[PDB]
Amino acid sequence: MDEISETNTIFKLEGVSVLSPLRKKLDLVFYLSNVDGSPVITLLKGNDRELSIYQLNKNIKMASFLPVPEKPNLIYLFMTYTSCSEPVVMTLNKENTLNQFKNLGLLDSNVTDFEKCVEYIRKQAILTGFKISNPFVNNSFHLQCHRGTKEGTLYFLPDHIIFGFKKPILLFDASDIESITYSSITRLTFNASLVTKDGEKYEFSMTDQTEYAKIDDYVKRKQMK
Repeated sequence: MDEISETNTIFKLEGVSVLSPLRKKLDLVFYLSNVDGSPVITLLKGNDRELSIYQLNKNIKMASFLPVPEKPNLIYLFMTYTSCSEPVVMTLNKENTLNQFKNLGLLDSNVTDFEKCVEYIRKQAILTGFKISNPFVNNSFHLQCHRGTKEGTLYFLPDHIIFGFKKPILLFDASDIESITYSSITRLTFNASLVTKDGEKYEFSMTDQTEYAKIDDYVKRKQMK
């Protein structure tokens, strides 16, 4: 059916490191389908299509750049879609991206700031009919905490909470959080438990106490509305 070419690709980022919904180095391609002339995002090894999303305006539900904690030379692009099914998580290497974009004549060309790469991709998101938030730019916040025995990072976006990235990744809409309640107050940490309107309950443990301030305001504001 579809053929990806130099003449129909909007842009291609080589060798991104995908975590989910599978762990493999792949290529990110935005292109206009020859089949019906509409935008398609796809991930490829060589020329095997590992994953494709279509009608981006309908099917990308949310997309965002999140920081890789402790690793500023990297960033995550995170996306939730119903393709034609877990979230997509990619790690892009900031300097390697800047390079690719330069060799592709997209950046001019001793520009150093990776944020320009981000801006470009976000602009493509727009032409291509969806959007990507970028809420952590140098407020939203994240923190390390545990789910059961395994560490993870919990992200407070403006309209979502993401806990990842070991299986399963979890995504919540602020709308669906009925309440957050605080338990297990030790001398150093405390615990937070979310309950989804749809009954379900999640427990995040060893949140360091210096985080409470933030997590409160967030839950204050989100409930005052």
